[PDB]
Amino acid sequence: LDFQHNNLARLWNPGGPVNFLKGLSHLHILNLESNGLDEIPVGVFKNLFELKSINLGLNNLNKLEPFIFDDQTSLRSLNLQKNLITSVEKDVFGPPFQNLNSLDMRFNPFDCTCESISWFVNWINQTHTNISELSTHYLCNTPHHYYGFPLKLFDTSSCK
RNA sequence: AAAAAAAAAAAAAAAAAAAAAAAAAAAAAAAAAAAAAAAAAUUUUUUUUUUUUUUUUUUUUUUUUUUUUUUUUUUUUUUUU
Repeated sequence: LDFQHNNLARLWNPGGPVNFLKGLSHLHILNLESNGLDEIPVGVFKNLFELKSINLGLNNLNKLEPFIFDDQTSLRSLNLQKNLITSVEKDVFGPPFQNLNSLDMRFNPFDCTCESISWFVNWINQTHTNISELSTHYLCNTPHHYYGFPLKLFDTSSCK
């Protein structure tokens, strides 16, 4: 399934959210790149056990609802590049990161803070997932002290 | 039955000024590409024309030695016409 350039922004709170992807057991790869998505409603990735790849790049996603990815235990490649993601919380990207093979969320305004990327930095340091251009296109945007700094070059020993 | 003033809801149509977006086209600025082309700085091949060194074949010329003939001017001596 591909939904590139289809402006699904407003389709996902007024008038009742659309419960798309209902019972798509055999769905392999879902692609909603550059659809202007702004907010992900809860309970939309359920029952997608056999899903393999997710591509949600070229969008504006900052509100990462907890437990959005629960049945995505078979995810092989997560694409979130060129988005507005600020924090990477464990409860959102946990199950998809259990057996992920490749990851791509470059060109994002990352927040180099203990509340945002500590879990992400620890996972990156403790995984073998293929992340292209990890040291180049993963610079943080805030605060000023950590602005323009590599994501991997962040010490999490002072926050736990 | 009908017409009107203040107070309250409003549904539809015709227009507009804004905000959040999204495809499409057209402009530029950077990373690459495939090429038909262009030089320049390092190797060397083939061919033509010519220089120098060296080894030898043919022809010609000079000199020295040896030798065979056509001519010889001499004959010391020998028998004589």
